[PDB]
Amino acid sequence: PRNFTLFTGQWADLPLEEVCRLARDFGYDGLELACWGDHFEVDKALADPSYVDSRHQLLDKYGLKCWAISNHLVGQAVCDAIIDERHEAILPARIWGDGDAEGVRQRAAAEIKDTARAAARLGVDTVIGFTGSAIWHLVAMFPPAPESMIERGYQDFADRWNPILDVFDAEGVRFAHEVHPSEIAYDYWTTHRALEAVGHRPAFGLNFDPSHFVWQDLDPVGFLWDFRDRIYHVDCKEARKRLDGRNGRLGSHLPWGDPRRGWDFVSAGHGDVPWEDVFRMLRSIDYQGPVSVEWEDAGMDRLQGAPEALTRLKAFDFEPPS
Amino acid sequence: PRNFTLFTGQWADLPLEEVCRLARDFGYDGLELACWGDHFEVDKALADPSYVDSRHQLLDKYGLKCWAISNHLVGQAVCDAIIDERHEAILPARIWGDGDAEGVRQRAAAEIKDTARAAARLGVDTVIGFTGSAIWHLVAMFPPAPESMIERGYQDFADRWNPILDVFDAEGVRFAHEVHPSEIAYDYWTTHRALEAVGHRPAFGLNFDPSHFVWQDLDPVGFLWDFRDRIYHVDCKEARKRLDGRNGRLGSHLPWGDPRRGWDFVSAGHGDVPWEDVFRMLRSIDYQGPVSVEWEDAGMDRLQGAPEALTRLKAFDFEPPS
Amino acid sequence: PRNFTLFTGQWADLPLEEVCRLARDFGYDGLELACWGDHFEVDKALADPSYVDSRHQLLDKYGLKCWAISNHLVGQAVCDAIIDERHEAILPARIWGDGDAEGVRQRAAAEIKDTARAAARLGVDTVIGFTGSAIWHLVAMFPPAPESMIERGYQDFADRWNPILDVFDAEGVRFAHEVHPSEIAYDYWTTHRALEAVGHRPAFGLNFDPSHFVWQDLDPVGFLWDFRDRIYHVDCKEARKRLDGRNGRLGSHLPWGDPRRGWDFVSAGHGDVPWEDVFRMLRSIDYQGPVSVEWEDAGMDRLQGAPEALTRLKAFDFEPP
Amino acid sequence: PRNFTLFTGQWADLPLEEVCRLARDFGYDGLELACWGDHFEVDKALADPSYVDSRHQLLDKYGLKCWAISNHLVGQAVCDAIIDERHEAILPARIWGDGDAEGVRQRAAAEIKDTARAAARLGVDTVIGFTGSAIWHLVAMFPPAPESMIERGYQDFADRWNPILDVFDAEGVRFAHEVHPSEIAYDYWTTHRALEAVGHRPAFGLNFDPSHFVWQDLDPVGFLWDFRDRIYHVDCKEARKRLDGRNGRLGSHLPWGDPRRGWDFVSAGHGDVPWEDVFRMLRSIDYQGPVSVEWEDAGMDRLQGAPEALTRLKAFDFEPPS
Amino acid sequence: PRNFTLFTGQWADLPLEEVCRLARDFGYDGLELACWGDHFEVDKALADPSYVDSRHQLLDKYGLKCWAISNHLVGQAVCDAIIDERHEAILPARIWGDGDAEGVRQRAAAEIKDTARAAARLGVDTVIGFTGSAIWHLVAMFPPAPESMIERGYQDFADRWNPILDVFDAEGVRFAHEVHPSEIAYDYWTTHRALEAVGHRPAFGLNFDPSHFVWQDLDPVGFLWDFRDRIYHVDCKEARKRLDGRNGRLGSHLPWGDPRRGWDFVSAGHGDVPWEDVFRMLRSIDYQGPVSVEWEDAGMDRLQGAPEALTRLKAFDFEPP
Amino acid sequence: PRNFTLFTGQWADLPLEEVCRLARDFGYDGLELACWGDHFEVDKALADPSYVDSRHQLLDKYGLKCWAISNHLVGQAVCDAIIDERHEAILPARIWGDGDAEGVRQRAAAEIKDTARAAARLGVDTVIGFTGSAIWHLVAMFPPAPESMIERGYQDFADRWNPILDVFDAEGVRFAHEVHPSEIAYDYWTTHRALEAVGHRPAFGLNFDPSHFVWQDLDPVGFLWDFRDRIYHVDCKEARKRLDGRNGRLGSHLPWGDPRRGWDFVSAGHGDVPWEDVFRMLRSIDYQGPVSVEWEDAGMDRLQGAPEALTRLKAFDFEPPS
Repeated sequence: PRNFTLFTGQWADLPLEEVCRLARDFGYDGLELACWGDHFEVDKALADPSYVDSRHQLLDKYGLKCWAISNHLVGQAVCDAIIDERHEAILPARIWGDGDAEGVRQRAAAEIKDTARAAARLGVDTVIGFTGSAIWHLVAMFPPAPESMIERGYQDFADRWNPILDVFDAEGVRFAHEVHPSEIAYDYWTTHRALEAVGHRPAFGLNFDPSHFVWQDLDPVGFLWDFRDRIYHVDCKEARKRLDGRNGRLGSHLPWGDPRRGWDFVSAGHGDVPWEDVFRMLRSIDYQGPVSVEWEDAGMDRLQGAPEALTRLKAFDFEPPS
Repeated sequence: PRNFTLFTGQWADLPLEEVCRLARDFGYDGLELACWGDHFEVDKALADPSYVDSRHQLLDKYGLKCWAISNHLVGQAVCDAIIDERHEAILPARIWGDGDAEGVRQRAAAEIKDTARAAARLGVDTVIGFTGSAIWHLVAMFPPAPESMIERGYQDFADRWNPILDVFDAEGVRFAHEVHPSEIAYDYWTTHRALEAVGHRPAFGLNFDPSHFVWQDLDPVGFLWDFRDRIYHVDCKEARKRLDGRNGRLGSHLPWGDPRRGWDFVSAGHGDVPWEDVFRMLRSIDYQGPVSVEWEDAGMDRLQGAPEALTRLKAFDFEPPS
Repeated sequence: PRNFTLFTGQWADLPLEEVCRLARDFGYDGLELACWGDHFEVDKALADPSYVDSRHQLLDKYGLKCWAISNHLVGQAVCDAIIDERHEAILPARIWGDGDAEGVRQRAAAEIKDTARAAARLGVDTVIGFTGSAIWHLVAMFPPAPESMIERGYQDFADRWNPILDVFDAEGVRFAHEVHPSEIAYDYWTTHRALEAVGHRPAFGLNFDPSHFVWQDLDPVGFLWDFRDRIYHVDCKEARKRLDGRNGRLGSHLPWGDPRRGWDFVSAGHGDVPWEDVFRMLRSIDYQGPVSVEWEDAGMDRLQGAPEALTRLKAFDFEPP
Repeated sequence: PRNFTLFTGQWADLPLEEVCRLARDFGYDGLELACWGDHFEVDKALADPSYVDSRHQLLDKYGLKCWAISNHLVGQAVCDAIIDERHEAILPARIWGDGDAEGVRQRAAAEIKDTARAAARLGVDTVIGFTGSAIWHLVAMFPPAPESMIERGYQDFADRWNPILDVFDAEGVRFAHEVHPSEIAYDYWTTHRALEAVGHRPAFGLNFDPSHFVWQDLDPVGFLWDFRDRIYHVDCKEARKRLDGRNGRLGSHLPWGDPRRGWDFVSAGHGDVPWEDVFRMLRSIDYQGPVSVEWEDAGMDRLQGAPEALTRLKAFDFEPPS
Repeated sequence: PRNFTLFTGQWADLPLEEVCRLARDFGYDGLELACWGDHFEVDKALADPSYVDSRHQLLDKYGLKCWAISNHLVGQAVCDAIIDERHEAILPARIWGDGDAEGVRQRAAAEIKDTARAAARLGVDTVIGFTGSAIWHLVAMFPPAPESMIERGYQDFADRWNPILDVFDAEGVRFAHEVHPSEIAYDYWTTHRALEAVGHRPAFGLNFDPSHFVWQDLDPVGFLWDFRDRIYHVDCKEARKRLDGRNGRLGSHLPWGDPRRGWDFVSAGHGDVPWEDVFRMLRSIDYQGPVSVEWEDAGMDRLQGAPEALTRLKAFDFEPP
Repeated sequence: PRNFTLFTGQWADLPLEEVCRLARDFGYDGLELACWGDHFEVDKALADPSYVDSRHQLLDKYGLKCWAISNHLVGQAVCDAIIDERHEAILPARIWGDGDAEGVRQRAAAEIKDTARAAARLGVDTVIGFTGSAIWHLVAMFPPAPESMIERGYQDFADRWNPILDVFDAEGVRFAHEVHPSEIAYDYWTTHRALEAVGHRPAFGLNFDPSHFVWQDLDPVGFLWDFRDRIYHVDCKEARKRLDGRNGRLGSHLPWGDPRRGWDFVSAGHGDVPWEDVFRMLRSIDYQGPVSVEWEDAGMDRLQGAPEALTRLKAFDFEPPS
């Protein structure tokens, strides 16, 4: 009886129609559409008056709903200080353009304004994404950066995103920033500071994803409570620690699935997230949106895990007392 | 009856002579000389054939020995991919030069070479320092970097450091890299990979500092065991966690002393480092160098903390059995 | 398998026939009959010669048995020092009477005596209940109470219960006291002390419910072992802690289901009770009674939770070798 | 260093002068005066114009200061719903009167107003105390009380204490409620609710005593941060858990020092209170008052424990830095 | 999926045909055959040229395969310093003989050489077993044993086993020693020392059973990584601690199922083995053998537990990406 | 609880007089005399009527007392089923005889009887010892041993020790069996069972030593409580765990001091024994005997560790309340 959604980003190698068939076979109520692959093309949603109708027709055909779209990939390029080949690999060529860092940040900003406009054409009220950060690479604090440098990072985020959020407001759409490493908000305390930076304006809320709370030792339940009025979307993504004295909290620059990582992504129920408290708290905060599933586990096949993760997560979804 | 030594880096605002006076009053047996302030000037050591004697005479005046010198500040600039104002603030103007990233890296490598030469002049066999890292900023792994980018980070370390280490070998001096965040080896597993990158050559060993093993959940005692042949120096630096669910393992880009940080440096005995096991393991490993103390605690005055830390650490220094 | 029963107290808003019908559909083998609502009326059981048979006939129609009845509500008012509107709300008007504290305590005692009589008529050998406590409200120990005041509390328990227990003995019925906050025995050590107050007499045994062991940090398995000869009934009631630094062990006088509580009642399998060890220990102590379920979870619907709790609990119920 | 005072409550069997001799011997800087024994007699303070200077003269003689007086015993009787022999034993006979509950509560309120007036005469700006509670005995919630009964106990607190606190305001004194079992505020959440019942008026603040935080599992550091603006006084009282599966968190109505209790009061440093974190946070919040020591340990002699407790507590009292 | 196998040892009171029927009903893919009961008789396998084919026919009849046989009972007698009625109870009379310690030890060695030969005839590449130990009884270290006495025990292992393992090499069969108490290798460190004793020769590998890693506080996952090139077989046996301050890690010489043991054997999923990490690690080390189940739980019936244990374990068996 | 003694067993390489001088310089009040070395010779104490006065004179000379003598080495050979080179190393040649197992057991019994007689001559009322065990070697339970074999081991203990204990009773002396691996009572539950075996007769009590409780995860405090009527003596010996996933609870047959052991003996205050609770409980159960120190730490020199261990342990010795 909550609505459950599959995040489409891990499936962007597949045509949308195949993802629709799969998600239906898996039992999902809907899709959280990634703004990449052929899933939701923001440029086409704006150029072609038919395009948004093709999206509904396709989803409707499989009995699927959509309450949100996601543009992590472009949002990352808005504030990142170091714009390089990793960005080139995740951006459309039209956003990359000549590869000039400031050029890319401006083009990414323009594209996020277009994402809100496309969301509203689609008729959804929430865009999930990332912001990037001018300051993330300073996280270790050696060599020391002055406080004015850290503050300028938050001011930079405000200066680039305030104009983006103006368009969000004009379109009647919300941004759900996913608190996550690499971002201006990645912590409980950085989320405070990032919210302060944009005057707590209602356009800028949060995509809650509990996975990165695990290795940082953040209480996801207390985060849900303290930021209750800014919980705009939920993605269930599971993480498992294996800290044996050798493996470390940072993962050692090692690929997903390498067992020498102190932590890794695993299918729901196979990890450490306290789903019991998380679900009870979404009710306590009267979170009314979809519950999305971002499926990732390097030791599993997605065809087996994605439906199993839905089953495991639903054991925590209860009818309220009547 | 192990020799205890005070690391001079947190004291570089002071003339060496004043540091010698305090270290003597505090009970230390010697100084670990920072290659900054007026403590150990690597250029003067090489240009002025009288300079090395001035160091011995000053040290001897206060009953102090020296078995090691340290150049974390220049070492950092050898491999760092992002060279900026933070490096400008820690470098002599003659190393910074024009500020060009690669130029600074080249001048920094040259200076570390001169550091080995200066060490040989002083008669000490170990240089403590940092390496920097071309890939540290990629730690979070979003946006993704291909495995090849990571591999080139370790190869970059090898290509910059092999020639510096060749000079160490020629001078009869060892490098003690301090495993620490923002370095090519910051971890148990990245230590293994960095040693491999230089073929386990004996010139490249390790400065053991347990402070950053705390937030990363690394066992300092197993590290000591597995890398026992490359433990070239020891710096006792203490760290305390305070992980209440809001504070996080990353520290939130928050200044030392801020109580919202998930962990902080504190004076020895006031944190979480397992000194009992560490000291027992140094004996098991037959570590026969000095035990140095790097004093740091933003909640305390150094003039009170430095002598107390020495007393707290000596409670773990026991006579071996006959 | 073991026989599993549903406690009827949380369903006293419903006519017994609807509870029978639900318990059958949920897969329960029987009912633990609350002595309130229309479930089990002690006075009718003794006055109307046909009443007990009406209970049998209803339960039998639904494929259900009964091994135990419960009178927590009346038992509470036997020893409580502070008799007030809370007791009024849980008592029938005949027991409340004029509302005079001593008179209530005495009428409540008479009614527990009658509960044992009613149980014997029904053919069950256990009555679950509460005792109340003259000293519960002294639990915090500021302002200090002298030790003589504490001792008088246990002696008050013995003085009021010994005559009730004489009647249980006459009727050949056991009393299964629910070790629970607000009772003379709420703890491992207060259980020892209460048992001694009554000379370890076999009439006064224990209803084991692990839920309140959770927040008090009591080992339910050791309690099972050390009190093995006096474990007379079991109610599986689950509780979950959420102790985040702000939420506290006492629950801050907050209603059930408030997330600011340090612990709360949740449905079986969703909390902290060590069911694996509890169930293995029930076999080791040769507990041969029913396994009852008292269903509570302010975050859930009883229609969904009651049958799920049954299923979750049956995963810990093993065939003997 | 900070100033440390001895709380006089556990010494009220002794004449004040004797306590001054002992506190001076133990190394304390001052006394938190209990409003009982012959330590601080509130009625004499107001009746006898020379009484208050007799207090200063006596304290001055021993080089002791006073920053606070304490009336736990009387304050308890203001809101308590059950008034009985426990109150008779802690109250002056002039307040107990005939022992009729409402008369006791009325008399106790009038005496707490007098305590504020006597504070102002003595020249101290803080009174520590208790409030008692109309609803504490409801803590277990069987047999159930309606939610309106709970709300009424908080309103009873406000109605009885608002007129007391008006006198505090008029006299220029503040009240430091000790969060503690048996009081309207005994928990983190009940403190919030109690502060809100009196509209967060600055007359009503808090005496911080970490000992009852231990068995309740309350984070005392987070408490200090969240109520930083209402920490009016600090009392260090230590507590040790021994929760072996048999002993329980409630203490089983067992006397202090009985080993079957799940927790007990012990001398500072023999228990579980995180003093390292507590003292650091006191600086972080800029608590500038005295650090008082309430000495209690049924397994020890006070003559030994009191000076030792001071010594262990001073180990956490750091000079700044400068 | 992986192939799952039932170890036949706890089932040796039953004829092999009954065991096959049950394992098929339970859902197993195969049998790990115990070299006792009528399950796999090494002497008959060798003397009777058609015995092996009766093993195959019987297994094929129930759709079962066999990748491994086990001879823990005879293996134990090879190195054991104290040979007594515990050994007489687990040996064929022909191996026990006169009961002279050295006599049994030599006869046991000869019989393990024959087990390797019987395995080769059957067509399996792995024998699971035990070694015994000349120094096990010295584990507590009071009264003190000289370090030379301890080296001698490992040398005794190498001297008795090297010749056995030459037969394994001749026959194209591996020995999977089960790291387990009372064995020369029972720990992480003792395994290192025993592999060194035989110069890490590839004939001597390991049977991985995580059960005894639990009470000894050994990381089964790190053991798998560090000994990855020598994990020759896997037996899923589950273990549960209950260390309440009275119960101790040694089990107090108390029988299986006694609630006063610090740890006990329990059915898969009921105890403490980190199956999630174990299974992921089996894939990371490219373990390609069967996953066997040794079923043991004194609190439970095997007819209920063996199929359930299979179901619980398979929830950790996931397809590769 | 406050006379402290030094156990002399680890000092038996030295003349008694030299142990006395050291124990006195260390600050010990007395000695727990081992029945080996030249410290206390059981046969001479019975044969020579001046021998016992020589002991008193030597201890008086150094201001030392004695309340107890120990014969671990001989006691272990009464019940041990496997009598070999290990017993030969710890036994006097007159007890070892020809080494035939049953004769050794029989002679060790006769010698323990004489140890009671000699305790009485010295004027002490307690002998500390071991019993050995016919069943210790069966602890791992593979190959299986029938339950009747286990029962026989406890009957064997009763059969051999009952007659020993009758001699203790005749002399007015008690036996304090040290619960310890390799004994018939090594556990909480095997202690119950051994006590039952001898009908809870008062001659057979217990020497409490917490060190072996650590690795077995036994609560030393609950033990003291449940066996309170049989705590005849206390030896404070400390132990420390290091269980990193590779080291095991059993210690891998590795010598003391090897870092690959899962636990080891360390000097008091350097391990895991809960001294705070241990000392409080000795006082709760009214233990009035001495507190002996058995000093052992392969990582330390006994000349520094023995006085230090006493200083640490004394920090838990509190004056009772007045």
